[PDB]
Amino acid sequence: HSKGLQILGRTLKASMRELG
Repeated sequence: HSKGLQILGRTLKASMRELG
């Protein structure tokens, strides 16, 4: 079910593309 990674591997990906 998406409700893990749509909260993790989405947010965490945006974070991994926002962080510096």
